[PDB]
This record gives sequence, C-alpha cells and structure tokens, in this order.
Amino acid sequence: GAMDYSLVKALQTAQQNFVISDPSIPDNPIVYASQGFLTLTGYALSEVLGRNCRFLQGPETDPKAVEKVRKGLERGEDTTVVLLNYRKDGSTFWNQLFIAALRDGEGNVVNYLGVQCKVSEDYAKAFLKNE
Ligand SMILES: Cc1cc2nc3c(=O)[nH]c(=O)nc-3n(C[C@H](O)[C@H](O)[C@H](O)COP(=O)(O)O)c2cc1C
Ligand SMILES: [Cl-]
Repeated sequence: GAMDYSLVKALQTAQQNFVISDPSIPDNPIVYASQGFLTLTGYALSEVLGRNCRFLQGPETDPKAVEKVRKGLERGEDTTVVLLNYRKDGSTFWNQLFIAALRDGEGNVVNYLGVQCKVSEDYAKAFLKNE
C-alpha cells in the first residue's frame, strides 16, 4: 500500500510531486499520484492511475534519458535524470526525475517511487553537461 512507506507519507505531507508504481501489474503503472504531480502535469487523478508514466514523454524528449531510466529499473539502481516532459495541454517543462525502489524487509522491490521537480532550461542544460 502507498501509505506503507514513511518516505511517501513525508512527501505527501510536504506537498511534493511524486507517483508510486507497481511493477507486478502489467506495464508498471501508477498506483498513487500526489496532488503536486496532478497540478504539475495538468492531468486528473482518474487519468493517471493505471497508466505508465511515459505519457509525459513526447517528440522532443531525449530517448537516451529514457534509456537511463530503463536501465536503472532493470539493474535495481536509484536514478536521477533530467528530461523534457509534456503537460496534458501540450506545454513542456524540464523534469529532474528521481526514481527509487521501495523494498520490503527481505529486500524485494515492492513499488517504485518517482519524484518530479520542474527545473529551468538553464538548470537543465547545466545538469546535462555535467552528467
Ligand atoms: C515511479 C516512476 C515514475 C516515473 N515518472 C516519470 C516521469 O515523471 N516522467 C517520465 O518521462 N518518465 C517517468 N517514468 C518512466 C517511464 O514510466 C518508463 O519507466 C520509461 O519511459 C521506460 O519504460 P519502457 O521500458 O517501457 O520504455 C517513471 C517511472 C517510474 C517507475
Ligand atoms: Cl516502467
């Protein structure tokens, strides 16, 4: 459950932008989305639950950034990327995206956490250069 994790409760209380996915459901869809995520992206909660978060990507999103995310998920490593994302209205923003495994007491991945932060184009260019 989403509220099993004190990090999730903290981010909820702090009114941050995040989602929780469930990799045991086909296509690793979102099972919880914060209000901040909804406001950032322009989607209603009923439009995001049950969907993989790739709906935020579009033609100007760098496929190499998406590949870094993919590899983090396949290798079990926490990961930070900066990539271009799209709101429901088609407007774009740079997203500094953090994805981490949420584990049980035996080490199994039960859920993934993704935390989104809108950053400026200038911040994004500097981040990508430094990577
Ligand atoms: C918890 C979580 C949150 C994610 N949040 C975003 C996001 O904010 N923006 C984005 O472009 N991709 C995000 N993704 C990445 C996509 O959901 C997806 O993992 C990536 O596009 C590769 O999927 P594929 O291997 O099916 O191509 C997130 C993934 C997870 C697991
Ligand atoms: Cl995925």
